[PDB]
Amino acid sequence: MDFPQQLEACVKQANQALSRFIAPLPFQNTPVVETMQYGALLGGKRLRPFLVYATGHMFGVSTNTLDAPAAAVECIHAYSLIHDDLPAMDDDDLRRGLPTCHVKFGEANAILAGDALQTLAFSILSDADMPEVSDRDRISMISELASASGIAGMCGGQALDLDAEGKHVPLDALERIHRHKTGALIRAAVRLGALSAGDKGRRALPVLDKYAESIGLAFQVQDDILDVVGDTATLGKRQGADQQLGKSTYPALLGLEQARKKARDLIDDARQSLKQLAEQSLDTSALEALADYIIQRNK
Ligand SMILES: O=P(O)(O)C(O)(Cc1cccnc1)P(=O)(O)O
Ligand SMILES: C=C(C)CCOP(=O)(O)OP(=O)(O)O
Ligand SMILES: [Mg+2]
Ligand SMILES: [Mg+2]
Ligand SMILES: [Mg+2]
Repeated sequence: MDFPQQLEACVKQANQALSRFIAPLPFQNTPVVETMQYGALLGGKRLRPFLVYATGHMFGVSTNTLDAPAAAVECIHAYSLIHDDLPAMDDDDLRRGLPTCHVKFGEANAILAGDALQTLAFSILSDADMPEVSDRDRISMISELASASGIAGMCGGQALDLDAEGKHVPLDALERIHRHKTGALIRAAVRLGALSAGDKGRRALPVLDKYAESIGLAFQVQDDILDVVGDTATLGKRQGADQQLGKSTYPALLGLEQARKKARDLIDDARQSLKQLAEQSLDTSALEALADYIIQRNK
């Protein structure tokens, strides 16, 4: 019922999960591991873990087993931001209210920490305790995180994003960028939550996919909107960063009003998909509240 309290509960759960998977690693208290801990744990809304937990919870899977996919997806997410902020990429000096990884620890440490966080995601999925999760479903989790994170998803989208700098690409190309760079990982969170539930989760996938696809695109449209109108102290990252690099964005192409409308229509579409699940007596309340927050949030 109370969404801010659920978000904070999720932040604590996910941070604990991440910390536990990071703690047995060697080279604690050296720069690369400290970079990983800074970039993964210090700040962030943990909405992808939120998606993993909320989805798995719908099928009655234990929060403790969901710690694994929640932490894995957040490792990929964390890695993606570390590399995204690099000078050769978006060259941003602030994130989550603090110096970016490459500023505080140097570029080499940032590259390697992001590299290692990606690897850790796959160590988590292959090694972590998930008692109710069949090997078949664990393999599917790994396969999904891989396809969603790599050239067919997030990385591919990062390449499209970089290519579209200064090119003011049309809506169809814009959507392709956003769905890959941001949509794909968000859909992986939902899929990993569902796969944790086995066959019952798999049966929901056609519908959860449509939900995930809509909130995932909406997530990036809101990110672009926030880049224009948000305050740096609230965002935790610099307002007007996109405009400075000439990024193809929703607000740059369509203006702020039409971008907002696109985000709102995507969320209404996400809500519609969830109605199909609520019909089968699955509790969609956390997923609908998350869907609304994705476009109501100011950070
Ligand atoms: O947090 P950022 O840098 O505004 C962003 O959302 C970061 C990001 C990195 C990787 C994939 N998706 C988004 P971006 O696309 O560079 O606008
Ligand atoms: C994929 C995108 C839009 C990058 C930022 O995601 P978030 O806005 O979830 O960033 P944090 O909460 O993790 O800082
Ligand atoms: Mg970027
Ligand atoms: Mg960026
Ligand atoms: Mg952005």
